[PDB]
Amino acid sequence: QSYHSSIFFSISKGSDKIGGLLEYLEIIKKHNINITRIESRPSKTEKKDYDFFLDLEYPTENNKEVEKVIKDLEEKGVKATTLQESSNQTYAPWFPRKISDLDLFANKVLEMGSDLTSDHPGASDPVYRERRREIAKIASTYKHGDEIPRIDYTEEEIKTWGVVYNRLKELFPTNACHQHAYIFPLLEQNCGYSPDNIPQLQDISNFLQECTGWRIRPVQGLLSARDFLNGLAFRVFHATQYIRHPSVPLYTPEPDCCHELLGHVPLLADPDFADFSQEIGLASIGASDEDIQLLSTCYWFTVEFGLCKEGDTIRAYGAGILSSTGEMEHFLTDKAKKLPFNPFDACNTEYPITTFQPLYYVAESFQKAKEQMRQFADSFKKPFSIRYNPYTQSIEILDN
Amino acid sequence: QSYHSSIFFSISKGSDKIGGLLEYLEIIKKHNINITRIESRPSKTEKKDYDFFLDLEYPTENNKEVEKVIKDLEEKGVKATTLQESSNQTYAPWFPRKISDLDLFANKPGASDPVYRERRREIAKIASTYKHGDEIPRIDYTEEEIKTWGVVYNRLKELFPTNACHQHAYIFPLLEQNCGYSPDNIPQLQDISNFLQECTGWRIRPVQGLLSARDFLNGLAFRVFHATQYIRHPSVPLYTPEPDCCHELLGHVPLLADPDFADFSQEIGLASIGASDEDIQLLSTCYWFTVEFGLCKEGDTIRAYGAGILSSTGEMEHFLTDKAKKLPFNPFDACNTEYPITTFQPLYYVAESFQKAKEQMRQFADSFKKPFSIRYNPYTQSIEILDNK
Ligand SMILES: O=S(=O)(O)CCN1CCN(CCS(=O)(=O)O)CC1
Ligand SMILES: O=S(=O)(O)CCN1CCN(CCS(=O)(=O)O)CC1
Ligand SMILES: [Fe+3]
Ligand SMILES: [Fe+3]
Repeated sequence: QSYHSSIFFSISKGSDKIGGLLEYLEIIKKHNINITRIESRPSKTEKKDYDFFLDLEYPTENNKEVEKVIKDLEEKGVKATTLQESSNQTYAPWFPRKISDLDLFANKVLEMGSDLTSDHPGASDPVYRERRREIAKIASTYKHGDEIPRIDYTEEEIKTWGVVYNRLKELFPTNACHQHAYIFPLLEQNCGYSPDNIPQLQDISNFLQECTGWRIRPVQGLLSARDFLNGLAFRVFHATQYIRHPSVPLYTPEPDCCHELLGHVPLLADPDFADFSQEIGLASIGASDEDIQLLSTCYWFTVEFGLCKEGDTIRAYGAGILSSTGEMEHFLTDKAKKLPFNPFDACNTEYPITTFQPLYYVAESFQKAKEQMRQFADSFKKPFSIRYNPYTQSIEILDN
Repeated sequence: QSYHSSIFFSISKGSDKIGGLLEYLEIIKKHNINITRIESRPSKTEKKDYDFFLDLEYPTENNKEVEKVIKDLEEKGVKATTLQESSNQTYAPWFPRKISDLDLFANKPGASDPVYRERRREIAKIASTYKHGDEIPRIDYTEEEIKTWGVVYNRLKELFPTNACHQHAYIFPLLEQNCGYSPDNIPQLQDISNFLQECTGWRIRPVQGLLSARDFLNGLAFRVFHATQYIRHPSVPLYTPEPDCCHELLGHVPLLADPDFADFSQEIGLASIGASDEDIQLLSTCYWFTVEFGLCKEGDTIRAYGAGILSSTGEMEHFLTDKAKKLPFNPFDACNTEYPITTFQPLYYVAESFQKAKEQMRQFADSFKKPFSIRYNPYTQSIEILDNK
């Protein structure tokens, strides 16, 4: 594995330091074995300035080489700011800058890829293990700009999907929030949602891009929370392509395609939910490890297991609920507590990952949850503020 | 050659007619080979409504079969609005709705040199393979072509600092540093597109066939610039009317990296989306007196931002002369001003600022008759159609 650092600085058009700076950069472009990219762009905050971006990768954490680069660079008369992937707090946390920089995550999957747990129903199924390998390879080799490869799903795989699909769809009209009921016929009409067929990520991605500008990247398995959440800042949802083992169709701890496509996807075609999800993403950009953990908890209690109130009734929008017959049939009962959602209240709350939730949070609306997440993000100590530019598909850094 | 039609209609959630509607749509999809696409989306106005889009393609103009489809469709209980590519005015003008639809445009002094004419065909062939989503194919330029680029480059670079608007001087070193701009090498469109995308969201497509004014201007609405890759004949010194790659890359491209200019250019494109033929002509002429031959005001000086000035030494010399008339840019004045294409311009229009020109264009285009309100959504990168007319 590798650790990324980024160095950035600005210089005004017409500075007599530009000539020497460019010479210095050409040198390290050729001779520095950790430099991966050097780019310059118009400043987004000062019309007469240029921004420079230096990206590096190092084999070890806290690699003292970057200090050498900073020193050399500042001898050319510019003031560098450095971001780094690290457990240390020497520099503020690194983040991907460009939507295409999500390619860096491609081979960073923690678990639930082609390495299964011994109690996994398919752990000793040689055909299933080979399949998981095959499908994982696709995510590992996927690049921004590519079409997502279509999977030729087998008859057994399609059968498992159908069992899940048919069980869940009976419960949606009575248990899901109305945005789900609004969006679902469009998925049938445009993305091939049906019991007889597993929808392809590329079709879903195209549909979401045109609705809310969200898009899908295939992923091997679980990413780290920072990486997954950072992807959300770009309105990019990482989704798996494999399906759960046929022997246990009504439950799995893994985010298989049933969970992604039936739980996560529909709400992303709703503009307010889409903005809310991106807000969570933006909050994570360059956030401390502590705050990432708070954001994961907020995500759990909203995107994964959130409830909405409609009149006197409670409905589910959380993906973990919408994709589980158990959970759908649990939340409506008085067997679980409900509280109004508030990131300052919810972020500290504990939760089980191997049972139904004993506590759910109810959001008033996705617009209010968005505004609430922005208050939360602002309460973080961040070295700078950030801003998404949909035209350039890029994070812009702002002072203070 | 193909004539595209589009049929739009809306239907409410929980309508009684949806079932039969969907059935009808699935049958014609299967059995009508002229139906290329049928799609439905959330409405941009009524939160409870669905928008439907039917795309059709026929070999001839004003195909009577469209009417038949409108009829059967409207029998299922919806009110259809039809747009069409046609020289007639039975239907309002068709337009591309997403960036990939620009694929539909694709098929559509010493030039009497057989080698050079064979070369032009070859470059067109290499370009002809491009479709949205691809990398723009690179051109392996010949030794002579690169030599010609070098002469034009070095000459024009001598004049820019004293004659070009400040945005051009600002961006050019970035083109040098990130896109390989130099006199020794011709930059490839794919590198330029990537850089533009990362500055202002603008993209390049290679020119395949030559584009109608409607098609080219419609491209601008998606912040897509069509650019040619061929290089001028050597017998062309500076033809001082030569829309080759030198003109695209040294003239048009640098300004597209300026955020305000990039918005102004797209504004012209938006105005063109679904505009009548006579309104398209107004916009082409506005485009000529701005994007191609416009001047800017810099303090007490006049400078050039027009690509046709920036890529012509003769034009750059000519605009500052007193015999060249200058006027403040006003689209109502500029839009029906006649102009020469094979001589220097006797008249130039001067823009105060690109944000002002953008606002002027939007005001200019506000009364254009259209069946729909048109707008651009930066998150979806698509045209939103509002049925509020
Ligand atoms: O419906 S679509 O998904 O196509 C675009 C929805 N759009 C997203 C961006 N926000 C403002 C961003 S912010 O200023 O609140 O950060 C307005 C609503
Ligand atoms: O592409 S860039 O990131 O460089 C700037 C994109 N540009 C910014 C300014 N807004 C003005 C909307 S309005 O002022 O007309 O309402 C249009 C989009
Ligand atoms: Fe999930
Ligand atoms: Fe031109």
